[PDB]
Amino acid sequence: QMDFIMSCVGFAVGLGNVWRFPYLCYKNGGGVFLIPYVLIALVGGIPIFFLEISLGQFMKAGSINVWNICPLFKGLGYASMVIVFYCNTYYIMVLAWGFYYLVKSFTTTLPWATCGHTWNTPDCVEIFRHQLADRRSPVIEFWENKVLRLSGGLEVPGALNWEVTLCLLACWVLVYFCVWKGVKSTGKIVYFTATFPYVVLVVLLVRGVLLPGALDGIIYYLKPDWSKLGSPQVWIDAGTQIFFSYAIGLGALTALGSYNRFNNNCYKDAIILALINSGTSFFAGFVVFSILGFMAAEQGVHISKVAESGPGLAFIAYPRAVTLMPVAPLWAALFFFMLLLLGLDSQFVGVEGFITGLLDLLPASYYFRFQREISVALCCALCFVIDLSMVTDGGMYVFQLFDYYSASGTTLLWQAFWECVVVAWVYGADRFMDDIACMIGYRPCPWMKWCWSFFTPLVCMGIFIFNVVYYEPLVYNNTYVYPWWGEAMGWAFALSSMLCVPLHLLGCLLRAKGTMAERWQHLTQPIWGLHH
Ligand SMILES: CN(CC(=O)O)C(=N)N
Ligand SMILES: [Cl-]
Ligand code: NA
Repeated sequence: QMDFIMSCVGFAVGLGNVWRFPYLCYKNGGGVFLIPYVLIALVGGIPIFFLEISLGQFMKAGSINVWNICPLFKGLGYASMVIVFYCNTYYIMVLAWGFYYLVKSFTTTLPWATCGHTWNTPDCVEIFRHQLADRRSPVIEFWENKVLRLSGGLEVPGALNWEVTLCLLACWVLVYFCVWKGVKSTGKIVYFTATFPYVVLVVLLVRGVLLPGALDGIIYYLKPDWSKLGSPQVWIDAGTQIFFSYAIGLGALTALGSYNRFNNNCYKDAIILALINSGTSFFAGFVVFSILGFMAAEQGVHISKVAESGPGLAFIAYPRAVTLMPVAPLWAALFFFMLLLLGLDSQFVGVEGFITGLLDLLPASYYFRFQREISVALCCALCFVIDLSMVTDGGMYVFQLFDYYSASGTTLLWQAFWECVVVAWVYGADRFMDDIACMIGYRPCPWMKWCWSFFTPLVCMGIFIFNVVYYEPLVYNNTYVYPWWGEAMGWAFALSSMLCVPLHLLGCLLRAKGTMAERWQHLTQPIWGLHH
């Protein structure tokens, strides 16, 4: 079906499946991460994915207009906008690093194959003997000393990195050119971009399985650690990983639903997209953890300490796989080209959605002469100004605050929980089921309304409560504990995303008159379109 490919290439299959899931699994521990993943996917992931798709189909509108079913909660739309903005702030940053790798890929010998270069510390060696626990692989040296120039901590920003600055600027001007032109990957390149990733990954997997110690890595990836289930860290990471990789709460899924026709088979669409996202994430995990197993066997250090536990694992594992290929530079170019294409597709969708939302928000009186190009130029420039913070020596640290807090973390649980509450307890789960039955003819499984009513909200609330009760300060690469101001800034992002719903609530309550009950009922009266 068109929806399948449109969503896959669009903003469903992307870095969140190839880059995010790997290091989330690595940080939480390989096997133990999978149980909350599948549990949330069956309980929170699939139901909310279906919710957003079919809500977009029903209302035939995206952005905030989709909440005309309950204008009193229209604030969720605003919240989504904020979230996607933060996403667009740091998502592109990954691309910059990837772009940098691509630029350094075109060489007879890859930069991260030998460590005899200038920036590499004397504590390195190309091949490892059976000092111990101190030697650093050339790939991590290239990732940190050169690509990142990682500083002591977030307290010290350091000197700006000009090469990554230029690469990020190139990514942003490319985003500007494509969004303004509206490339949309044509119609056949779409198909190519739908099938180009897996192919490359497949090759890696074959090489991945043909390595010493890849079995240890894969059993670490699969066999759960039953002790770790107690901590809420795994549950928050898995729930937010699904709500990120599925793009839950970012408003693009409602746009996908609106693009679809009213008479469409949305249930099978949602199930197959969930299966594709989960399977692509699982496949990327296969590749990454096979590579980690090979590195653990070759280093001699334990699997849990081989690579960086932060966002850089996808740039530690995947390039190493390329070094194992016969023609290394060609496969480096191919892999990083596919990664760049995936990121650009996702970022095009996100930036286009954000621009459409802003232009919808702004009244007709604020009609700029060049509103399209002016708006996209301002958004790109502002995002670049914010991104200058993540390019600095300590900038990687800020990226973590944009990863754990701005989009993922507590804010996504809050958004999804309020989604469930507004659609099920306010609008009416049974009435919504009747609407779905009218839309698609037949009726979905009762598991869906059970999930929306008192399963997904309860699970999200429980993870939230276990987080706040047993709060742990965020730690980067299990080495650097964040200070109170970094936590404060991350929570500033979190509250900026979360407060959109309660503040818009109080705003509507104040703008309304009379007794609280009657005005709350008036403001929550659904507003129907011409079709229904
Ligand atoms: C745009 N993306 C990337 C992804 O799908 O992982 C969102 N999660 N929204
Ligand atoms: Cl995923
Ligand atoms: Na995804």
